[PDB]
This record gives sequence, C-alpha cells and structure tokens, in this order.
Amino acid sequence: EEIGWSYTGALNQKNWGKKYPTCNSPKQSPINIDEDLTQVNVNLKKLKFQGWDKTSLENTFIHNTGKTVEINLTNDYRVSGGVSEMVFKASKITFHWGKCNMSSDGSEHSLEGQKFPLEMQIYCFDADRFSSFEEAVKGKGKLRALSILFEVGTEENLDFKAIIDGVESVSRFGKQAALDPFILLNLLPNSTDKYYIYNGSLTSPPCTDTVDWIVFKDTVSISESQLAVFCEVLTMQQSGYVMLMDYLQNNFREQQYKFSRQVFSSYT
Repeated sequence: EEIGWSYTGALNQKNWGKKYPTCNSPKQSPINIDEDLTQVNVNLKKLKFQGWDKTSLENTFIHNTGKTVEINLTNDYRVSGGVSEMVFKASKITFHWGKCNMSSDGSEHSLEGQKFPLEMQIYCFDADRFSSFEEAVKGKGKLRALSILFEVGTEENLDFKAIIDGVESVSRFGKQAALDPFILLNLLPNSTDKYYIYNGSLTSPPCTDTVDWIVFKDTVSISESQLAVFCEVLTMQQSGYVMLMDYLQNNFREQQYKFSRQVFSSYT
C-alpha cells in the first residue's frame, strides 16, 4: 500500500516530501512554543470533555505499529473548545519517546525550548462528517489533536498503570493487546485550563495539514520504571540492504519553522 518511511534512516524525514508532498507545506508540526511569544486570547472557549471520566470499554486495544504504540479508542469520547465549540470525537492515542531516561529528549513539541522524555498525543475528528479518523485523514477533514508532555517523578503514576501494562504487552512488532480498564480524563494534566493552540499537521506521513493542536502547559509525571517500558518496544528497520529488528527509540519528528503562524494561549 503506502510507501515505507523512517525518521533518520531510509526515506528519512528530510526526504518525506519527495513521496508525501504535504510534508513540505508551511503548516507543519511539531513546533517549539515560548510563552512570551504567544498571543493570550480571552475569547478562547474553555475545554469541554464529554465521556472522558467513564471507564474505557472492553474492546480497547493497544497496538505496536513499529513507529509507535497506538491506542484505538472505543468509547464515545467527545471534546470541544479552544478556537471553536464544534465537537470532535477522540479516537487514537500515540506516544513519542527518546531513550527513556529522565534526561532524554523524546517529545515532539517543546516548551521554552525544553523537550520532554515522553509525549502523548490524542487524535480527534468530526464524527458527523466522517466514519473514522482514517477516513477523515484521507478526506482532509478538520482534525484536532491534544499534546500531553511528561516528566519523570519519584512515584508510580497509578492512573497510567493499565497503559504501561499494555505497552509491555505489545513489545513485539505488530502485536495487539486489549487494555485493562482505564480513565481517559485521568491521563491529562492536573489542570487543563492553561493551554496553547496553533494550526499544524500530523507529525508523520502523509503529514496532513489540517490539524488544530492543543498543547497543555502543565506536565504529567510518571516514574522512571514506567518510562522504561517504552524502550523495550521492538520495530523493524531497513539498514542498507538488510532488514533488521531493533528497539524502537527516538520516534519523534524534528521541529518545524512557524512560518508566520501565531500561537494562541489561554487566559487564567
């Protein structure tokens, strides 16, 4: 089907545009966000979560795609706010990490030039217009994504126990496993009223240019042992004329120029 890509190997990120032309547009993600360079906007609509405090359904799977571990959400998770009151449906969660220690940079977005050891991204689309997130992407519909940045703390973050167990379960390339019950709202930072928003894109091919990003100012903390499980995930990579298996590490796109884009900031 779709042509294989990598971050720094074969068809690396500098060359994605040769096959996926949108990857060369001026509205690409991720970016760095500096607070003093943003525009505070009181007009922004407070974030509204519907169904996020409910238990995750039994058919919620995590999946090792070789580029990330993806969670395919099943509940009717609805979200709105920021630049509009239009309701989106949250359908996918992906993770980006480095070498998985407290001092490693693995996030895609950064704040104040600081990268983080882990980033979680939750993807959403307009369920009225489209039947699935993939269809929305294929049709260039309006997309919304939320970025959650992580720091390593001293203690085990119990809200993530089910997720972490799931990542352990899919170390093997391509593997899928059902997730133990979890609560999606509990995966977000303590307070969500402080956030940034900008016009951007998917951070990997096809790099679709129609994503409004919400990036939370506050971080989520997990322990060192929780972060460690991500670097046990396995992938396949073409290295020269040989196809090899390796640990999945540094699975993030480098940062992009803003090109006149404005970053908006909530007011609290």
